[PDB]
Amino acid sequence: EKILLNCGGGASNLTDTDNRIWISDVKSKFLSDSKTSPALTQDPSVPEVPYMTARVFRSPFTYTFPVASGRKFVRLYFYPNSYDGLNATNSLFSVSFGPYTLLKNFSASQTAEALTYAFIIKEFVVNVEGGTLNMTFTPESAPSNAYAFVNGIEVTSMPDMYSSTMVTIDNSTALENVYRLNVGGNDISPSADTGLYRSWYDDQPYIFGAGLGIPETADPNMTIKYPTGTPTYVAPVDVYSTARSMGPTAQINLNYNLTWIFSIDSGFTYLVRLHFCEVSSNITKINQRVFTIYLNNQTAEPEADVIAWTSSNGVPFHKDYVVNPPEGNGQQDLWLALHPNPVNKPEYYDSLLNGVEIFKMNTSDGNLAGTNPIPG
Repeated sequence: EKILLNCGGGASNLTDTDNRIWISDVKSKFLSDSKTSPALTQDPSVPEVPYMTARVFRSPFTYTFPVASGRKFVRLYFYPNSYDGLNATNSLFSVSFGPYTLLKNFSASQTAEALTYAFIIKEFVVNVEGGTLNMTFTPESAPSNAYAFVNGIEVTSMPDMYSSTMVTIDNSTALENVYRLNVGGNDISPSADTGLYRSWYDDQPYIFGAGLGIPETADPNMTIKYPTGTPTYVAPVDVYSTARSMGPTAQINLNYNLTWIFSIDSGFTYLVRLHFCEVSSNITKINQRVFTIYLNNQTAEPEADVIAWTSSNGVPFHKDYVVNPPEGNGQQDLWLALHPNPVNKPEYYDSLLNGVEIFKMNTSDGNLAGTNPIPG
């Protein structure tokens, strides 16, 4: 159950580099006057679908989607560029879904340059109470000729997966997914996900130190055995089948932290889901691999031990933590770090992580919009 809307598309269907079919919005029943435009310049790193066309808004504009009630992935696709004669500099706008502000004075141009991406996918988890999802694009008034645009819109059905421990999430809290990592493994494209069209990304660009540890992969004879009550779609087999650990030398592992850093917007509470699965055949018992998990240099799990959590090799497991980052304005770094805990003299001195998902949670105002990041 999904809608892949290629805003400003041509008449005929186009498939992207992941074998997904996108439909044009040009005469669709989702429009509620805007202009259509190819992007002026091309980037070889940017797919053609849906990024080489946009719909351009010089005044407020609402898409309406007939949907079943329930929770939704809403994913918005932006390739900053010149559209309809207007340079990417002049694009500043807001996006509202009912009570929630998803974007506010959003600059795709400045956000892309800060993060060194050529294009932007914004992912939101929202609950639609009724039979329609309305999303309103509103150019800022502040620059006199400011405009809004969008390259594509995706709406996907989902179970209630990410709901309810600081270092309640429910029907009324919207999320923005800011990160999703397959730790120790490869990228997973949306169509290789478990039916939720989530992108998982290799974790290596986020490792802080020179301490990259080592990748580990499940043996081919090992099955990933989700327990009854943990849905198999919580994360793909390839997330749990791969992991990063610290290395084979105990003395080295005692002297560094396996560390990942994530740029986040200040002023929000963050949900961090950590995924685990003991992938080494050499590890089957309690007190063989025991480690401490630090979030933002604070103890979050004193003695994580995946066999004590899962009872057995090759069993997928996850745990959620909420982080309240320090008082701030702009962007700051969120620190995740693993370190062996030798106090109970485990057999090895090592740590383990298989995946991570990080979500911004909305403030009480219904806001999810942060500031635009500043380039280096």
